[PDB]
This record gives sequence, C-alpha cells and structure tokens, in this order.
Amino acid sequence: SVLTMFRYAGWLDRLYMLVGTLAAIIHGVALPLMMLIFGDMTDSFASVGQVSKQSTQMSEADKRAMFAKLEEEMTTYAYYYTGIGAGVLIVAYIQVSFWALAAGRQIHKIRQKFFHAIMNQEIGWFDVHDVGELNTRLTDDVSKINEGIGDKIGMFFQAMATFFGGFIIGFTRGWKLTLVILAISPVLGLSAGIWAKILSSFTDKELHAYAKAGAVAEEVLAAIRTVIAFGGQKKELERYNNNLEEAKRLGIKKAITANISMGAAFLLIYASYALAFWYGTSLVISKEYSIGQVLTVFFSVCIGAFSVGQASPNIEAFANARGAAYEVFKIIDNKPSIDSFSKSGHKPDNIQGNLEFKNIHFSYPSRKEVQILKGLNLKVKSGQTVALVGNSGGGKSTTVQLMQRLYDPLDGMVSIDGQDIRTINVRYLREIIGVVSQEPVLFATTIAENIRYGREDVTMDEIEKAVKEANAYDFIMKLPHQFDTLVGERGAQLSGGQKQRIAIARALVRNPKILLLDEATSALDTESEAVVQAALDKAREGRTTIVIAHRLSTVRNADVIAGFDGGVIVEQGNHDELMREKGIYFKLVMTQEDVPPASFWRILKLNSTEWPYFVVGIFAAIINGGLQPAFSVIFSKVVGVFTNGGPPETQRQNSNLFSLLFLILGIISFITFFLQGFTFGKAGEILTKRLRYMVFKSMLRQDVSWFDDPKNTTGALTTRLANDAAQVKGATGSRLAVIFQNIANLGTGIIISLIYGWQLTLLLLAIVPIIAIAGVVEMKMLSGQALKDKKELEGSGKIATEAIENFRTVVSLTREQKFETMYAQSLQIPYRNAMKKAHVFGITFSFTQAMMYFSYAAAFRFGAYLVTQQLMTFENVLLVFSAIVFGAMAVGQVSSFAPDYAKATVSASHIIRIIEKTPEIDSYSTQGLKPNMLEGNVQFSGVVFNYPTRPSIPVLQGLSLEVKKGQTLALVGSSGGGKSTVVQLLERFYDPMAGSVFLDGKEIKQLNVQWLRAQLGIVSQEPILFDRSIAENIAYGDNSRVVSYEEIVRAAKEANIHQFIDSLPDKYNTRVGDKGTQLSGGQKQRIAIARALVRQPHILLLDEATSALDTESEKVVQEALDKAREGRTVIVIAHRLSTIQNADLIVVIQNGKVKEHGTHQQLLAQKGIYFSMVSV
Ligand SMILES: CC(C)CCC[C@@H](C)[C@H]1CC[C@H]2[C@@H]3CC=C4C[C@@H](OC(=O)CCC(=O)O)CC[C@]4(C)[C@H]3CC[C@]12C
Ligand SMILES: CC(C)CCC[C@@H](C)[C@H]1CC[C@H]2[C@@H]3CC=C4C[C@@H](OC(=O)CCC(=O)O)CC[C@]4(C)[C@H]3CC[C@]12C
Ligand SMILES: CC(C)CCC[C@@H](C)[C@H]1CC[C@H]2[C@@H]3CC=C4C[C@@H](OC(=O)CCC(=O)O)CC[C@]4(C)[C@H]3CC[C@]12C
Ligand SMILES: CC(C)CCC[C@@H](C)[C@H]1CC[C@H]2[C@@H]3CC=C4C[C@@H](OC(=O)CCC(=O)O)CC[C@]4(C)[C@H]3CC[C@]12C
Ligand SMILES: CC(C)CCC[C@@H](C)[C@H]1CC[C@H]2[C@@H]3CC=C4C[C@@H](OC(=O)CCC(=O)O)CC[C@]4(C)[C@H]3CC[C@]12C
Ligand SMILES: Nc1ncnc2c1ncn2[C@@H]1O[C@H](COP(=O)(O)OP(=O)(O)OP(=O)(O)O)[C@@H](O)[C@H]1O
Ligand SMILES: Nc1ncnc2c1ncn2[C@@H]1O[C@H](COP(=O)(O)OP(=O)(O)OP(=O)(O)O)[C@@H](O)[C@H]1O
Ligand SMILES: [Mg+2]
Ligand SMILES: [Mg+2]
Repeated sequence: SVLTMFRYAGWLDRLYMLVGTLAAIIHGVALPLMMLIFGDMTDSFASVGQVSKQSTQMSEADKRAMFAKLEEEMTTYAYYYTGIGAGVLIVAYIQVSFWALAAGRQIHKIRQKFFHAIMNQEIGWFDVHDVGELNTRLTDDVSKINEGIGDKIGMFFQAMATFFGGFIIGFTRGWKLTLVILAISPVLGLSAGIWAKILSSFTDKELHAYAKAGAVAEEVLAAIRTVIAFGGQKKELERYNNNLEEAKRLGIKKAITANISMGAAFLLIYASYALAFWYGTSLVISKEYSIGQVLTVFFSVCIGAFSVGQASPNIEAFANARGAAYEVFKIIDNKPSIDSFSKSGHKPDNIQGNLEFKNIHFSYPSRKEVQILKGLNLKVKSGQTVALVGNSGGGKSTTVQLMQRLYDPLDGMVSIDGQDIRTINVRYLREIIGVVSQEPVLFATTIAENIRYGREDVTMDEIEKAVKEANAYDFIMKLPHQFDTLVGERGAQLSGGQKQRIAIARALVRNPKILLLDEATSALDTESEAVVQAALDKAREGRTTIVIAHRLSTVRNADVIAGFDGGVIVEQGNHDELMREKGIYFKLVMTQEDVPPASFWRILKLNSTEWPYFVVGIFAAIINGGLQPAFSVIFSKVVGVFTNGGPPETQRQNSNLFSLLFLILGIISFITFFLQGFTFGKAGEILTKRLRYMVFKSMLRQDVSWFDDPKNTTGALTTRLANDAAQVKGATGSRLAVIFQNIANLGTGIIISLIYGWQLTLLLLAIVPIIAIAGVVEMKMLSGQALKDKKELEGSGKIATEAIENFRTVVSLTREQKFETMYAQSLQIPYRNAMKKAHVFGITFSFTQAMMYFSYAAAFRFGAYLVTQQLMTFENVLLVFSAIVFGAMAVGQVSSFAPDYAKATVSASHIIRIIEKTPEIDSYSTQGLKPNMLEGNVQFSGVVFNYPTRPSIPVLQGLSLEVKKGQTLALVGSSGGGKSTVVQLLERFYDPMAGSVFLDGKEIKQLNVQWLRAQLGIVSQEPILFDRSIAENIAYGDNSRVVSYEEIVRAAKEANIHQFIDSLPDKYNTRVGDKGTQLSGGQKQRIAIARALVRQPHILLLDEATSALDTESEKVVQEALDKAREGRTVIVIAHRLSTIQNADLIVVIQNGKVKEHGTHQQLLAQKGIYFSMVSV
C-alpha cells in the first residue's frame, strides 16, 4: 500500500528510473571524491607547508620549491575537477531528466486511469458519494503525486550517495571514530520516517478539506443563477470559508509538527557531532590518531551529513505524494457490480422488444429505508406504446431508470424477450435504449456535437432528419452558426423547449429499439408538442416505447396505460377500459497574458499583515543559513587552537569548550530551524487561505454574462481557482524559507572570503552571472509554456466536470469512452510540455552543477598563482575554498526554485486580475435606492435585449408590459420567444440594450441590486436544488434572515410537499441529491416553489412552476396562490391552459413582441393566436 503509486511504471519508466538512480549515485559520489583530496593529499602537503614549515630552511632556496610542488599538484587537481565537471554535467541531466520523464509518463497514465475509474462507477455510487470533490482530486492530488515521484527522488538518491561516500571514506581513513559519528544514523532514519508518516497523514486530511472546499465551489458555481437570484453569495462564501479554515488549521498543524521534528533531528545530530568531536580529541591526544586523520574523517562525514540534511525537502515531497495517492488509488481500485466497460454478457443479434418487469422491488441506495416499488409488474409487447401515469413520486422514473439498469432491483427481474437484462452486456443493453429524461441536460458544445453524443457516426443528413422529427430544424436554421452554435453549460443558452427538442433528436439519432420518454414534452408548446407527437407516432411500429406524461393528449393515443399507486400497477389496459374501470386515470382525466514580472511580489503584499512572522523567519534564515559556511571558519580555529595548543591539558580544555560550543550550536539550530519552517509555513497557509477566499468572493461577484462565457465553465472555474492557489503556494512557505536559508549560505561566503582572501572573491563575480543567465533563460521558457499549460488544464478540468455533473446522461448515452478520449486529448499539450521541462530542467541543473565544479577548478588554479606568488596563505586558500563549496552546495536547490517561481508569478498575475475585476451589475455594491415601501408595480417600456453570447440575435424587440399589485400577468407564446428573458431581465441578470424596466415607477438600474432581488421570489423553468437538507433548501429562499422551522413547514404546506417530507425518514433533514436528483421532478419543483414562497415576495415570478406537478398537486398549489393573490404581484409563464384563464391579464409574446393582450374572455372572443393555442 505504501508503494501503491509507481503502479503504472512499465518497462520504460522502470529503466528511466534505474538509469537515473545510477546517474544520481555517480553524481553523489562525485562530491566525496572532492573531499578525498582534503585532510591528506592536498591538506597532507598543507599542514606540512606552513605548520611544519622550517622556521627558515634556506627558504630563499627551497620554500619556492615546495610552493612550485604545491603549484603543480593544485593544477593537476584542477584538471581532475574539470573532468569531474564534464562528468557531472552528463550524469546530472540523466539523473534529473530521466526521473522527471518517468514521473511525467506515470502522472499521465495516473490521470487517465483515475478518470477512467470515475467513469466506471455506478449511478448508486455517484448517489452515495459527493462527486464534486472528484475534479479537485484530479487537479490537486495528482499534481501532489507528481512532485513526489520525480526528480526529487533523484536528488534524494544523490544526497544518499554523497552520505555513503563520506561513510566509506571515513572508514578507509580511520574506523572506530566514524562509527561514533554514524552510530546515530538509525536515530535520524527513524526520525525521518516518523516525520514522513505524520506529513502523509496531515496531507491526506488537508486534501480532504480542500476537496470539500472544491465540492462547495463546484456546487455553487454550477448553480450560480440560483445563488444570485436568492442573494446567497455571502452564505456560499461562508461554507467555502469553513472548508478553507479546516484546510488552514491542518496546514498549520502540519508545519508545526514537521518543523519540531526537524529541529529535534538537528539537536540530535549536533549532540552526535559534539560527542564525536570529544572522542576524536581523546584519540588524537592519545596519539592513536594523527591530527590529519581526525580532520579527514570529520570533514568527510560532515559533508555527507549536510547532504542528508539538505535531502529533507525531497522526503517531504515523497510523503506528500503518498498522502495524495490514498484517495485517488482507493477510487481507482473500486470495482462496480454493474460494469459498463465489461465485454461479458450476451448481445442478441435480433431483438423484438418484449419488456417485462416481474415482482420488482426497489429501494434507492441513498434512501434504502424507503420502498419505492413493491412487486411492480408490467409487460410491454413489441411495437406497443405503454404510458405510465400516476402521482409524483410514485416510481415511474424509477422504472425508467431500472429499465436501462442504472440500478439493480432488490427483488424481481427486468427482462427483454424473456432474458434477464443482468445477463446482457451493459453497453449493448444501453446502446439499444434511446432515452429522454424528465429534465434534459445538454453539454457545453455545439448542437451537432450534442446530437452526435446519441450516435457517434451519425451523418448530417440523419441529424437533419432527426431535428425535423424533433421540430428543432426551424430554430436551428434560423439562428447563425447553424448546427455549429455552441450551447451553454447544461444547455443553458437555449430555451427550455429548444433544449428538450435537442435531447429528443439526440435520442432519435440512436435508432433505438426501446424509447423511454420521461415527460419529453414538458417544456414544449402545443404546436411543437403536436408535431413531435406526430413524428414519434409515425415510427412507432418498429420500436417499443415507455412514455411518462402529465399531458392527457399524449396519453390518449397510447396502446396501453399503466397507473401507479403505492409502488404497484393498479390499472392497466386500454383508454376505454380505464374509463369503464373508473380507476386513478378516471380521476386524472376528470381533472382536465501580460504576466507582469512583479505580480508575485504583489501577492506577497496581500500577506503583509503577517510581517512579524516573516522578519523572525528571515532572522532564522540568516542564522542557520549563515552557519553552514561559517562552520568552516570556526572549524579553522578548531584545528588552529589545537595545533598551537601545546600541553595536553590545554588542548583538552579547548576541545571540551569546542564540544560545548557544538552543543550550543545544536540548540540554536533546533530553535532557528523550527522558527524558519514554522513562520514561513504559517504565513504561506494564511496567504493561501486568503487568496482562495478572495478569488471565490470575486467569482461570486461577477455578472451572469461572465458565467455565460465559454471560457468560464464550472470545471474551468474550479480548476482555475485550485490551480492558481496551488501554484502560488508552491513558491511560498517552507520552500521560500529554504530558499532564504540557501541565499544566506551563498551570501556569508562573500564576506568571510573578503576578510580571509579578497582576490579569490573576484571568482564570485565571474561565477554568479554565468549561473544567473542560465537561470533567467529557463525563466523565459517555463513561464511561456505555463500560460499554455494552465489554459489547457482549464480545458481538461472542464471535460471532467461536465462528465461528472452530467454522469447520468453520459451513462445513458454510453459516452464514457468518448469523454475519456476527449480527456486524454486535452492532456496532450501539458504532457508534451512536461517532457520538454524534463530536458530543460535536466540541462539547467546539469549546467549549474558543472559550473560549480568548473569554478572549483578555477579557484584551485587561481589559488596556486596567489600562493606561488606569496599573495595569500595556503591555509587561507583552503578556508576560502571550503567557504565557497559550503555556500555553493545549496546552489542546486536554489536553481530548482526556478520552475516554481515562474508558475507562481503567472498564477499571481491571474489572481490579481480576477480579484480586481469589477462587474457591470455589482451585487456587492451598497449604492442604489432602497425604497421605504414597495407597491409592486412592474413595467417594461420598449425593452430591447440581445444575449451577450449571441449578440447578433435580437431576443426582445421593444417589449412593453405592465402589471400591478394584486394582478396576475400570464406570459404565453411559442418556445424561444423570450418569456424567460423577461424574468431574467427583471432580476437584473443582464441590462437591456434599449428601453427600460420600472419598479413602482423607478428604473431598476437606480435601485440597489440586492434590494431589488430581495423583493423577487423566483421559480426557474428547470429548478436547481443543493446537496443539502430539505429545510436548508427551503430556507435558502430568504437569506440574511434565520428562517424558523414553522415558516419552512408553512411554506412546504403551501407547496403541497409537507406530507412527503413528513412521511420520509429524517424528514426535513433529508439530504437532497446534487441539483435535486435524489427527488422526484414534482417533488423538486414543489421544494423550489416552497423556497420562493417562504420569502413572501412582493413580486412572484413563476417560470412554469407546475410543469412537473400532478393535477391534484397543481390544484393545491394554485389554490394556495389564489388565497394569497392580493398583496403581491405575480408574473406567470405557463404552457398549461388551466393556469392562464384565472390570470388578471394575458400577454402573447412572439418574436420578442406583444401580439395579443387582454383577459381570457377577450382573447377567446377574437380568433387569434390564443384561440389557436386553446383549440390545440
Ligand atoms: C547510460 C546512458 C549514456 C545511455 C542511456 C540509457 C539507455 C540504456 C536507455 C535509457 C533511455 C532509453 C531510450 C528512451 C527512449 C526510447 C523510445 C521508446 O519508444 C517508445 O516507447 C515508443 C512507443 C511504443 O513502444 O509503444 C523506445 C525505447 C527508447 C529507444 C529507449 C531505449 C533505451 C534507452 C536508450
Ligand atoms: C551520452 C551523453 C552525451 C549524454 C547525452 C545522451 C543523449 C544524446 C541521449 C541519451 C538519453 C536520450 C533520451 C532519453 C529519453 C528521451 C525522452 C523520450 O521521450 C519520452 O520520455 C518518451 C515518452 C513520450 O515522449 O511521451 C524521447 C527520446 C529521449 C529525448 C532520448 C533521446 C536521446 C538521448 C537524449
Ligand atoms: C524518500 C524518497 C525521496 C525516495 C523514495 C525512493 C523509493 C521508496 C522508491 C523510488 C523508486 C520506487 C520504485 C519505482 C518502481 C517500482 C516498480 C513498481 O512495481 C510494482 O510493484 C508494479 C505493480 C504493477 O505493475 O501492478 C512499483 C514499485 C517500485 C519497485 C518502486 C518502489 C519504491 C521506490 C524504490
Ligand atoms: C559558456 C562557457 C562559459 C562554458 C564553458 C566553460 C569552459 C570552457 C571552462 C570552465 C572551466 C575551465 C577550466 C578551468 C581551469 C583549468 C585548469 C587550467 O590548468 C592549467 O593551466 C594548469 C597547468 C599547470 O600549471 O600545470 C587549464 C584550463 C582549465 C582546464 C579551464 C579550461 C576551460 C574550462 C573547462
Ligand atoms: C569559473 C569558470 C567556469 C569561468 C571563469 C574561468 C576563470 C576563473 C579561469 C579560466 C582561465 C583561468 C586562468 C588560466 C591561466 C592562468 C595562468 C596561471 O599561471 C600559472 O600558474 C602558470 C605558470 C607560471 O606561473 O608561470 C595562473 C592562473 C590563471 C590566471 C588562471 C586563473 C583562473 C582562470 C582565469
Ligand atoms: N436518486 C434517488 N435517491 C433516492 N430517492 C430517489 C432518487 N430518485 C428518486 N427518488 C425518490 O423515489 C421516489 C420515486 O420518484 P420518481 O422520480 O420515480 O417519480 P415519478 O414518479 O417519475 O414522478 P415525477 O414525474 O413527479 O417526477 C420519490 O420518493 C423520489 O424522491
Ligand atoms: N444564455 C443565453 N444565451 C444566448 N441565447 C439565449 C440564452 N438564453 C436563452 N437564449 C435564447 O433566447 C431566446 C429566448 O429564450 P427564452 O428562454 O427567453 O425563451 P422562452 O420563451 O422562455 O422559451 P421556452 O418556452 O422554450 O422555455 C431563444 O432563442 C434562446 O435560445
Ligand atoms: Mg419523474
Ligand atoms: Mg423559458
């Protein structure tokens, strides 16, 4: 389970990682070979050169000779170092490039496999789980795995190789002593293991919190219109904030525990240093060990221990990857019972559909206590039409879902031609099914592509034939871009009837043997319904149909009608047989970018409130970062005091003071490392929480037209927020802390060299530009593709989210493979850029390391000229060189910061742009008139409006209408005529191009936006709920006020939904599904009606609030509204005749214009359009 990742390596990734590990081992061993010349060899000649120099030895004749000898040996070692520089160049690329190449390939396969696993789950699995977390897992956790399985493992292996090189060199030069030094290595190993395990657990919890935050964001952004209409921005921001607070506290805990562990680790390592130094002093005083021997072993083990210490961020990244892999591979390992990707099962050649439901018992997985079907029995013969009639929630849509095997029955059997559908192949079974759902859902693509999801290889002639049969041909040809016009998310940029007709055509192109039509004409007008019904009846002979309808005209011509009661069929037979049996059908019928370079810095300004955390951390960065180079200087005293120590007692005292100093340095290192990690980590967590909060608030501030933009889809927005926050976080925190430490390491070197040797400091002037340019050029590349990589990423996150939100449609259309192919295609450009980065970062790291070895060689050469010319002491040369190597050991980590900084800068620029964005219709604005009283007069005067996504099409052409308090306005007309546009404009979702809208004679642009929307109670054409309880969904109707239980129950009673909630276990605490899919269509609509009514609004806007209701439920809701007619102004959009005649005034809208206005009797008196609609 620990090594559950690397599952998809394969032979190529296994060889990329074997060869890279060998290259890392060679690169690591290159550094103890550097130390091999110290202590002895070069330093054997040195403590021989001046400490053991003769006071005078014909120095005028032979000191020049040993200086030349040391000139000659230094030149040889300079050649050796140039060779090592070339070798390190080669091995450093292979290490870094191959490791990132393998990480990139594995991450590509992991993303594909995780998406495939999500697409393989059952409908019940989606019902039980909160799938809004899945896109956050796709974007955040996979990137967390990527940073722990890549070149960081190569760096860890290089550090381990350097440590082992010091290990062998110490034992070769002198054992028993390096045993004392390295006997504490198991303690550090256990400490690192515990550290990593705690980091992994904290990462798992933090990713859970971030996934919950992403689920909240996805739910809110998907239903943004409902949030805006009901003024829910503050509360949704608050739920998002609660998840962010959980993530922030987890991150702070992680930082504290990790840093206290690391500080204890360094306290232990310096205590070990002190004990080892005492032991070495004892040995060297005993004369068992020469001073050079202890020098060599100490220095060799010291560099290896320093490499191990610098390896810690790699272990942290590996632990974070392990913490991230948990949920991803848990989902990947899940196996569904109803497998749609299985190749098993029967595929009959010729099917003459004989549908049978025998003794069907079903309870939904998420509400298993509730029985929906109790021994349901139904038979459908080939070529026959069955009409399922009954009250809302009876289980008709449940039967439709069971027919396509979205769930298995608890008891009983669903059979085709006497064969159990469990034994049939799932994909084959669902491919011969054409289905139109109760509330059709489209995809964010073109009309032609939406229809092509029904059948992939359908030609344009068959698409035209289907849209002619679906009565969608005319409006498609009328609008520009023809079939290539792109519909909104879920088809939101079409009218309800247009979307329904598109879904009908999508079902028709399948050429299905079995057609399920769950209220396929709910959003249609009378003429469209009639023509679509004629088209369907034209081809009823070769196919079996199960139709659900609340319109009696469609049920009239059905071959057989089945009535639902108590979960069973009570009446089945012919229309005349049903009239004669006087059943339930009897009662039913009599009820007739710029990317500014300073952007990242600006983001850091947003963290300025945490300035005291930074300064302390900066100090903690200056001290310990300056300690590693200064470790040389004091160590120069360590030998220097000992060599001139003289008597054994004086040397013993000096060495025990040195050991005490080492212990003090360990205490200081514990303190400073804990502070440097903790302060920067806490500042980073605070910054990330603040940035996420601000970005979500800005997104909730934006206009409706902004969400209508094709770039601003729900998946794109969620991916944008998560990715920008993560990329900015990548450059802040402990990462920035270690960068500051490394900068201190590199910085103290200049000063200490300047005191000790100034000429050699000129090399830093020659060494730093050459590295620096190598840094900036990569800056230009990794930035340029990052702007692309994010954009493409926003595409991929779109495809996944559209697939996860619309999963039931995808499964019904058998389009899991198509969406997987699109998701794989959207990953191509990022995957190629990941392969390009491997070589680019491999080359850069390789060049930087060579340059260090090349500078080392130059220093040794430069050093000799100085010594052969008596310009500097050799001891000073060695001290300066040790300073340079200790300072430069962190240059690799500094260069590794380049990929993070560019991504952070780009994401910072995007975050700054989104926060500063100001909408045209600002919902957060406190400006605007708030009238003391509201009379309820609504007027439209010459309103002309074009939707921003399709500005060439005029939707409203001088629309004018009036409605007063106590009056009911009934907007009727054909589909797509602009009825919902009026309600959207009254909510100030958009502003009209011309004309005006008045509320009590005051133009609504002058009014406060929130105040204006608070006077409105809206029921949208296709209502959307939240993944919350019924009580919370109703109480959403009046935010900024705590709605009591009594008011919620009263609203539910007014909406005729109270009885269903009360009978339901958990009652008002029953969690509804995502967007209300775990309810009946009529139940969800009634919940929406209760949500609008609990507000008690002055203007009630009902956009077909009774489309999915029963006749009895419609009657109850209508009488409830009638009892509260006076005292409010009501605007009603309805295709039902019975809801229109009681309205005070009726407006017929065609082509954005009023054609007929007046009462029911007046419109019936003249033989106009209204009479035509009535007669049909
Ligand atoms: C020690 C250094 C100097 C030599 C390089 C190590 C080689 C032993 C390895 C590591 C890189 C490998 C190559 C990396 C790239 C490819 C492409 C790769 O192409 C595919 O995988 C194609 C797609 C498919 O096969 O379906 C085939 C192996 C090959 C030639 C590899 C062959 C074996 C190589 C040369
Ligand atoms: C011997 C010294 C001079 C070092 C230089 C070696 C290169 C000249 C060779 C050895 C390593 C090879 C590379 C090893 C791996 C890759 C990545 C490989 O792409 C992948 O990662 C495969 C999967 C994918 O591309 O999707 C394409 C070939 C390439 C660049 C190989 C091209 C030839 C390279 C660079
Ligand atoms: C502390 C951090 C920075 C470094 C950790 C290094 C090791 C813990 C990693 C690095 C490379 C990994 C290996 C890379 C590839 C494979 C092959 C792969 O083998 C399988 O078991 C495959 C299973 C399958 O294919 O179904 C996964 C395990 C293994 C040995 C991995 C085991 C864990 C290893 C040794
Ligand atoms: C884009 C550029 C800057 C990158 C390529 C840099 C190389 C061309 C440089 C980097 C370090 C240089 C080396 C630094 C030091 C030495 C040692 C030097 O040794 C002697 O002259 C000593 C001879 C003696 O006294 O016995 C010879 C040149 C050499 C190999 C240099 C050769 C040229 C090197 C490899
Ligand atoms: C860090 C690298 C990658 C870029 C910069 C390289 C320089 C720092 C190197 C390359 C050429 C080197 C020089 C090449 C030759 C000489 C002459 C050399 O003279 C001798 O020792 C020769 C015998 C004699 O003294 O007569 C003294 C060092 C010096 C100045 C070297 C000093 C270091 C230099 C300037
Ligand atoms: N996914 C689900 N999880 C739990 N219960 C569900 C789910 N879908 C529907 N139900 C419940 O199952 C019952 C049957 O509802 P169903 O959707 O079958 O109604 P319908 O008869 O087709 O009615 P209408 O046409 O009014 O929507 C209701 O109590 C409903 O809330
Ligand atoms: N967000 C949008 N972007 C672009 N065009 C839109 C958008 N919403 C609706 N339209 C288009 O505006 C026109 C009127 O749509 P509207 O929803 O107002 O019609 P309607 O009369 O309510 O229709 P129906 O009875 O079918 O629900 C149609 O052509 C529709 O496709
Ligand atoms: Mg239904
Ligand atoms: Mg509409």
